[PDB]
Amino acid sequence: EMEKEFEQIDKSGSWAAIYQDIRHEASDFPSRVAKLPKNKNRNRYRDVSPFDHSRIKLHQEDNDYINASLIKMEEAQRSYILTQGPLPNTVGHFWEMVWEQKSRGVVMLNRVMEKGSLKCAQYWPQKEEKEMIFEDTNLKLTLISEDIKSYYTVRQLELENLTTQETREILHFHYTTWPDFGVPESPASFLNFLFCVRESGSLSPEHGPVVVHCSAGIGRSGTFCLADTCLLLMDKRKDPSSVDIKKVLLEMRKFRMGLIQTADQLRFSYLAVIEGAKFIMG
Repeated sequence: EMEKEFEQIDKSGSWAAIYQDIRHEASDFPSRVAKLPKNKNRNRYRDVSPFDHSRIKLHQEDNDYINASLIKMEEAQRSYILTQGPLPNTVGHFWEMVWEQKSRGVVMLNRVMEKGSLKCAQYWPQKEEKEMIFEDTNLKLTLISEDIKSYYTVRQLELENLTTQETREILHFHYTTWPDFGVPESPASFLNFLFCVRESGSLSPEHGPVVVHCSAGIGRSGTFCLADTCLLLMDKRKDPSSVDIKKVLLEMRKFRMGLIQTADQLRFSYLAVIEGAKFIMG
């Protein structure tokens, strides 16, 4: 069981100790490509790089690099692309990746501005009539519709490969209310967000992996995937309580470093899964 296991840590306060064991056990893989100098402006944080083994490659010949990782959860049969909030110079790459990976959903867990600084570029159009052209990657992005809700917004976008004139509907699931500090108090809205992404079919294998990012693409991003996978595994397994969220996180950290940036985020993932497991079964 993992809910009793929750109190066990809450009462001992030892979330730090747990989370640090995760950091200590977490896999360590080369990120050669990320650290190459030409890609230095393709990274938002020096300390957040995709492993070479799991990194998304852009179908460019020059520089296939984007700071994005395929998290492939075999047991849960879920894939996610975790990426950083795009940079001014990588917005085109981000959409190229979306396109090339046949993603349906983009999940954004941060605001463009947080704590008075730009956490990522404004990489989607904010008004229907002001489409975005990404000339480097020959993509056109159009806001089609936007459903703004209390804790998150869902945007229908139209991504058009200008080279081939195919267009796809991309959903942009934008969680707008993660607090500037720490983590939400209840996971209720994060789960509604997750279930919203789920209900869209953006997590389903008929599509490319969902693209999820926050600023680094590991903190809140990790929390999103970890909760989704954990919940999906609880539905899939004969014994739901057997789902060990540390074990899941560690599996996910084989694909991208840093997933879950703090013990408070770890705690919240527990909360999210614990509370999420409840909701599924009614």
